[PDB]
Amino acid sequence: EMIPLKFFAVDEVSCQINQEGAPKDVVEKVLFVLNNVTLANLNNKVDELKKSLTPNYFSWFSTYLVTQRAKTEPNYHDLYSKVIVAMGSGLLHQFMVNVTLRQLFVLLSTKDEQAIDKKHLKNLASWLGCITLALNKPIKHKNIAFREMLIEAYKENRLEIVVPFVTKILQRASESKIFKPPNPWTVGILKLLIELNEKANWKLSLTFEVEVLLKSFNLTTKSLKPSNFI
Repeated sequence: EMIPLKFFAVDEVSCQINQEGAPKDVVEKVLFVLNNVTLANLNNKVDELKKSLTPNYFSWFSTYLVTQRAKTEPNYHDLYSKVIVAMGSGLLHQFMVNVTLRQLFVLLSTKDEQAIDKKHLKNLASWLGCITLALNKPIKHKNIAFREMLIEAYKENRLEIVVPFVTKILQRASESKIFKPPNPWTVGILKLLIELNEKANWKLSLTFEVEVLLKSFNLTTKSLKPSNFI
């Protein structure tokens, strides 16, 4: 059972290259790379990956990496993001973001909050930030309207789902370059989170998530003024 998400939308990937499932020998080679890649051997490993993972397998690889690895292996987010960067394909990156958005959509749209694995949610949110904001690439307003999503979640009593999704994404702006405060978009979201902290009468763990986020930017609650949307 699902609920509508007014302020979250997934677009289709534009692609002229026919997509196929990877054959057993390609899967074997790809898994070998993923299981043995380190910061030290990254460049050579990506060279090896390119010989096997041709563009007709980009959708397969994105679905695989996001659903089988990124969703459950937060310690490898930085490394996997570096692999995607090294591959040098905009199309691959688009598929990676697309699958991530679709997976996030399913979780955020699940009506029963007890049926949402909170760690999977936080992992996918952090991963999204890793392959967008942390690479100085935006998350488009047409896909996620963050301020509207937060205000709607307040109205619909969904902050326990939406807040950690927002904070785990936004923390990835902390070393960005483009998206660190005083970036007004980033700061705007922080100001609304501070307002909600004051007004929502929410669970302690949400206060914790906001505190952790502010700290990542070397900011405190006292350093910002709350918005007044609520």
